[PDB]
Amino acid sequence: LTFESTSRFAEVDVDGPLKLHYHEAGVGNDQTVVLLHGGGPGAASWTNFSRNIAVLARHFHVLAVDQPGYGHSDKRAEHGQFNRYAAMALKGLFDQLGLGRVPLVGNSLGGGTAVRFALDYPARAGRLVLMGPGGLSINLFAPDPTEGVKRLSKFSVAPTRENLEAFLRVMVYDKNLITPELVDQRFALASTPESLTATRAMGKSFAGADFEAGMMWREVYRLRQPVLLIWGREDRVNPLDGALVALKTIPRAQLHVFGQCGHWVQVEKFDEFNKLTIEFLGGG
Amino acid sequence: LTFESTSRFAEVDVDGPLKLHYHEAGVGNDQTVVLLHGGGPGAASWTNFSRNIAVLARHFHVLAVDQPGYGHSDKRAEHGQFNRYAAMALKGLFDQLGLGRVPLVGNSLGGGTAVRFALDYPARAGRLVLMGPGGLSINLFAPDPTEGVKRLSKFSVAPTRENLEAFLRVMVYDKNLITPELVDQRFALASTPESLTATRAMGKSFAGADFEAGMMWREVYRLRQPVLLIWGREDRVNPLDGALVALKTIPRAQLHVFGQCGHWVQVEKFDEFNKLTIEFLGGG
Amino acid sequence: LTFESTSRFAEVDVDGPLKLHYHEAGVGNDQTVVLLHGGGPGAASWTNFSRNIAVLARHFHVLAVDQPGYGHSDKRAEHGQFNRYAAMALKGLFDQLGLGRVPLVGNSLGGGTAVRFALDYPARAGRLVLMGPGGLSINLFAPDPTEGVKRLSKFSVAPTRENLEAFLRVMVYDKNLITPELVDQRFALASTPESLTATRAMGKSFAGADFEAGMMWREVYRLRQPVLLIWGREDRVNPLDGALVALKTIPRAQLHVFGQCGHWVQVEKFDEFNKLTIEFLGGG
Amino acid sequence: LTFESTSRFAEVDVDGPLKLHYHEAGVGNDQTVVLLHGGGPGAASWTNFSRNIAVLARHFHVLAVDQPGYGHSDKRAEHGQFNRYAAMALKGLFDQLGLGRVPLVGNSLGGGTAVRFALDYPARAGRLVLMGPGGLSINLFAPDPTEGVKRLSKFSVAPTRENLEAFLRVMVYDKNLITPELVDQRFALASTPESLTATRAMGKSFAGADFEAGMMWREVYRLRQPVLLIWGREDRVNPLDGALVALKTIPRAQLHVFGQCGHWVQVEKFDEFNKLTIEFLGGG
Repeated sequence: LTFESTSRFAEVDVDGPLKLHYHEAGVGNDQTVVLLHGGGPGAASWTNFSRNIAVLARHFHVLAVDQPGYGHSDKRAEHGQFNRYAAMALKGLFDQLGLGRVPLVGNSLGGGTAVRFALDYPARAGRLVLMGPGGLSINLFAPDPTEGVKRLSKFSVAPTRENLEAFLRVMVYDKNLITPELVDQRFALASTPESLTATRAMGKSFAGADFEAGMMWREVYRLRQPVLLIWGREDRVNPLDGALVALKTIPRAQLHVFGQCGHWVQVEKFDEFNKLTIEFLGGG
Repeated sequence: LTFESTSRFAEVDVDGPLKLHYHEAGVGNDQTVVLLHGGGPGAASWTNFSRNIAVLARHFHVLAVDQPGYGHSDKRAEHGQFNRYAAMALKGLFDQLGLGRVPLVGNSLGGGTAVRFALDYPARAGRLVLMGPGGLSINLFAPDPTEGVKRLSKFSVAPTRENLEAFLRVMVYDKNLITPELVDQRFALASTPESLTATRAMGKSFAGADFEAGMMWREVYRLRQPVLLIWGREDRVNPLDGALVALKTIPRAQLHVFGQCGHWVQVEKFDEFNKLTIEFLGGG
Repeated sequence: LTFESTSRFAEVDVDGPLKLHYHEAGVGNDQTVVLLHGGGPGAASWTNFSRNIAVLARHFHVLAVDQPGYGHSDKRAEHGQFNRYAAMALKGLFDQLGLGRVPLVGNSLGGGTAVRFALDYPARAGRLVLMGPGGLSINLFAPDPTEGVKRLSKFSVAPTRENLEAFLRVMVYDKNLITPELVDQRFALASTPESLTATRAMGKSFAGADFEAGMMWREVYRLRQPVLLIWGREDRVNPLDGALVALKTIPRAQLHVFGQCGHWVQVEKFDEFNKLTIEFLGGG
Repeated sequence: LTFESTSRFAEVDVDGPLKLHYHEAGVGNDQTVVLLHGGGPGAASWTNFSRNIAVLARHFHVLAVDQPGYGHSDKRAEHGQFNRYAAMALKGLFDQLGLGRVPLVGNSLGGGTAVRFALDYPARAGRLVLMGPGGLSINLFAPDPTEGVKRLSKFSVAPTRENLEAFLRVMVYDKNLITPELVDQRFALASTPESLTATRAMGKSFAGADFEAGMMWREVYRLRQPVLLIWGREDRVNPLDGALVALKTIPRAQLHVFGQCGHWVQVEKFDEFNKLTIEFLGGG
C-alpha cells in the first residue's frame, strides 16, 4: 500500500464542481469505513492515518478522504460552516460510490465532519469513532480559546516554520514525535498560497451566521448509533472536559481515555487505537 | 471448568489463622492474574466472575479469591479497615503460592482491595484492571451516601429479600439481569448469621481509626504500573464522577466508560470487558 | 405580612381563561422582582418563600406567583411543555400588570420557567437568580432519573403520606427540617383531587413530544443578562454537576455553591440566600 | 492610606532571623484579618491588594504580609516547600504580634500558604477566603503545566520585559488591565538580582523531594472552619476544575465563580470580591 497506489479522485457538486482526493484500500473486504483526518495546517489523509490505514485495510474497505481545503482536494477561498461544507462533499461522494450506511472514523476537525454528517444524513452514518473531536466538544472547564487553538491562530496570522513547530508540539504528549522531517513536510504543504487561503477561509467559517451548526453538543442526543469517543488525557487543543456533554447525551456512547497521550491518539497510541477501532466496528 | 473442579483453600496468618477459598484455572498458562469480586451481600468469586473466568483462563493462570467475609473464606466478626485486612490476606496467599509481581482485576470492594494491595506491597502488584472501584473513587459531584450505598445500608439494618432485590436493581442498567433465581441464590448466602456478621463488621470497618486507609484517591499518584479504570456510565453505587482524581493522578492510567451499563461491568458488558482485560494484560 | 394580606388574583389568556394567584409585598419599592417556586407536590409561593418574602419586600416590590397547577392558580388536566405554558401565563400577568423588564428569582421548576420566559421574551426579563434550577440543568455525571426525581415519581403513582415524607427528606441536607407538621401540611395540599390532576398532567407533559423546549441547557448561551446560579452541594434532585453547561455558556453567569445544603437553598441557607439575592439584584 | 503610611517590619525566626514586611490598616477595628498575595514575579502585598486594603480597613484590622521571597520581606537563596516555609514565617509573626485565631484571605500562592497554616496551626486560623488558590487546587481536566504556569516558567529562564508581559496577559480576562505602566512597574521589581534569586529558589523548592506538603487537596478534609473558595471562570493559571476536590472535601466549604474574570479576582471583580469577603468574615 502506497500513497500513489491508493490515490483516487472524484468530482461532486457542492455549489458547483468540487474535486475530492481520497485513498482506497482493502477493496476485497465487505465492510466499508470512511476516515476523516484532523485539520492542522498541512494535514491530509495519508499522513494523519499513516500508522492506521494498512492495519484497518486488513479488515475493512478503507476510504480515507482529504477534506475540502486539505491534501489534493479543492481549496476554495469561500465556503459556509466548514463541517457542514465537508459533510455535503462526503454525502456527494457516498452517492457517487453507491454507499448506503457506513461507519465513520474522525479525529479533531474530521470528528466534527463525521458528527455533522451523522446529524444531517442520519441514515448514511453507522457506528462513529471520534478522536479528540471538534464540534460535539464543549470545554466546560477550559477557557476558550485553548492553548492549542491560540497556537493555530498565531500560525494563521504569521505562517512561519517556528509558529508551525509550536502548534505541532502542543498536539502530542511525546514532543519527540515532532521530528525536523515532520515539521519540514507539514510546513511545505501548509505555506502554499492555496493552503493558506483554505486555512483562513476555514477560520472565518466558524463565526457569524450558522455558528449553531458548529455547536453539535446541542444535537448529539439524537444520534442512535454506538459512538466510541477516544481522548488523550493531555489533549491541549480539545481538552478532556470537552468529552462530558457527548458522553452523557449520546445514548450508546463509550469513552476511552489514554494517559500520556495528547491530541493525535491515532499516532501516539496507534496500536491501542487500531485494536479499539477494529473491535468496535465488528472486527470485519 | 466448574465451581468444585476449580475450588481451593489455603490457610494464612492475619492476626491468627485465616482460611481463604479461591478458584484456580488455566494452570498451563505462564501469566498469573488475581480476580477480586465486588462486596454486595452474598457475593463470591465464582458468581461475580461467572461470565469472565472461562474466557480469561484460556489466556492466563486465574486465581479468583473469595475475600475475607465472603463465599467460603473465614467470616470473622472483628477486623480493621476492610481493604487493608483483605490486602494482608492476599499478601499471605502470594507468599504461600510463591508469587512475585502479578496483575490484579477487581470490581467495587475488590477494586479497593487491589489498590490497597498495590499501595502496601508495591513490588507485588503488576497492571491493575479496576471496575467501578471503591477506595480510589471520590464522588466529586454525587452527595454521599449514594442511592446505591443507602440501599446496601438498608439491607444491613433490615436483611429481607425485598431490601436485597432493591440493592441488586440499582447495581445494573438492565434490571432484567436481576432474575428471581439470582435474588434467591444471593439472599440464601447473604442471610446466614455468619454472612450478616461479616457484612456488618465490614460496615463498621470504614469509619473511625484508619479511615485514611480508605481514602486511596490521596495515594494513587504513587502507582507506577498501567491502570485500566472501567466504569458503567449509569453506576449508581460508585458513580462516574468518582473516576476523575484517579484518572488525573495515576501516571499510566486509562479509562473506559460504557454507556447503558451500571455497577456490574464484568456482567453487563462481559464480552467487551473480557476483550479489554485480555489486551491490557498482554494477551497472555 | 400574611398569606391573606398579600393574596392577589389575575385572569390571563393561555388557550382560554387562566386564573393566576400571586402574593404582593413591598408596594412602592422602586424595583419589582418576580419569585417562581419549585414543583414538589403541594408546593406554592407562600410556603416556598416564607423565609424570604418579608426580607426581600424591605428592598423590592415582590410578586410571588403560584405557577399553573400549583397553590390557588388553575389546575388544568392538560397543557404543553410545562415551562413554556408557565412562561406564557407569566407573560399574560406581566402585560396585565403593565410590567416592563423585571428580574426573576426561581427555584427548581420555577428556575426553568424563569429561563423559558427570559429566552422567549428577552426584553421582559432582567437579572436572573436560579436555585437548583430545572431545564437549564443537565446532570453530566448523575444517572437520570436522580434519587430525588425517582421519589417524586413514586409519590405520583402511590400518593401516600409515607411516599411524600420520603420525597421531602431528599430535598434537604438537615432532615430535621422535615417535621410531622410540614409533612401533614404538604400532604393535605398534594392529595386533593385537583392537585393530583395537575401532578398527573405534569408527568405526561415532561415525556410528551414537546420535550425539546425543556432542554434549555441547549439555549442559555443566548442569555445577555447577569445570571446568578445558586446550588446546594448536597442537592439530590438537581445535583451540582447540572450547573456546569449553564456556568460555561451564559456569558455573565456567576455560581454560588453552599456546602451542607440540599435542594431548598432558600430554606436551608435562607439568610445567605436573601443577602446574595439582595446584593445581586442591586440592593433595591 | 499609602504604601509608606502602612509599612511595618518584624523579625521572626525560621532557621535563623527572617525580616517580614507587612502593611497595617484599620487599627482598633475589633476583627483582625491577614491578607496573603499571589506569587507572580514582582508581586507584593500593596500592589496585589490596592483595590481591597482601603475598603477592608473600613471593617477590619488588616495585616497584608509580603511572603518570604517577595516585596520587602527577606529573599533567601534556599528554603523547603514554599507554603510550609511561608506558614512558619506567618506563625512567627502571629506569636510576635500576639494574634490568637485570625481569618486569612489568600490568592494563588498565598491561598496555599493560608491553607498550610490552617492545617499545621489549626487553633490560629479562622474563616478562610481563597481566590484561585494554589496547593489545595488539583486540575482534574487541565493538563499540567497550564498555559499560565508555562509562561511563568518561561519568564524564570528568560526574564525579559516581553516574557513578563506574556505571563501578565494570561492572569486577566480583560487584557487592557495589562498597561505599559503595570508591565514597567512589575518588570522593575521582578528583574532585581535579589528577586531573581527568590524566583530561582521557588523553582527548586516546588520540584524538590518536599513536594507532598504542596499537595494540600489530600488534606483539606481536616479543615473545620468555613472556607469561601472564589474563582474566575477564565482563570488560565489555576483553572476552575482545580476547585472540585476542595469543594467536595471541606465540610463547611462555599464556592463563588465569576464569569468574565481570570486569575486576579481581587482586581477584575474588586467590588464584588470586597463585598463577598466583608459578608463572609462577618461584616466586621
